[PDB]
Amino acid sequence: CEFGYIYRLAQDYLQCVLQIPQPGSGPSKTSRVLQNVAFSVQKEVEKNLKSCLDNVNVVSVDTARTLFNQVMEKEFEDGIINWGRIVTIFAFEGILIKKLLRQQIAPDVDTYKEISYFVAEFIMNNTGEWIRQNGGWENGFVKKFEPK
Ligand SMILES: *CCC(=O)N(c1ccc(O[C@@H]2CC[C@@H](N)C2)cc1)[C@@H](CC(C)(C)O)c1ccc(Cl)cc1
Repeated sequence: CEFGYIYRLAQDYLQCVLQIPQPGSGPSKTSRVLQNVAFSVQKEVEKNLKSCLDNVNVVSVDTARTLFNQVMEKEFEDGIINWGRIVTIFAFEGILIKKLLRQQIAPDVDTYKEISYFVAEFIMNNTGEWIRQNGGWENGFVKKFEPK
């Protein structure tokens, strides 16, 4: 269930940014902690990198996937993995969602689940083993970022 858990975190973050809460039992405790930390990092990246983010047009899910993979390959190229870098992946997906909502040439809600897929694929394939060895999401991420 490793991929599915990360896909659900990425989808919950996307629904948070788009302000489209899905009814039912709601997000898990990991998801709730992740949403505040990643949103804080997202607003900081948006502010600092506004000029260069504004020069790019996210016109399709293919462009979002390509930009996500190029930016995240560079973010992790030195071989270091830490929780802050993992929170930045979610923050970056939130930026791409916002730009896609503004500039997607043929708007399609069913294409938003493609973003949660390519975020989960990157996390699983590049950081999954480190995540497990550092406590997973409940004994690693939550313990580190939950309120004291
Ligand atoms: C001003 C930087 C820039 O041109 N790009 C960019 C690089 C990295 C980045 O975010 C990561 C995560 C937070 C930071 N630690 C760095 C955001 C923007 C562009 C990269 C290109 C030129 C494509 O390689 C860029 C611009 C706009 C978008 Cl939507 C994506 C990437």
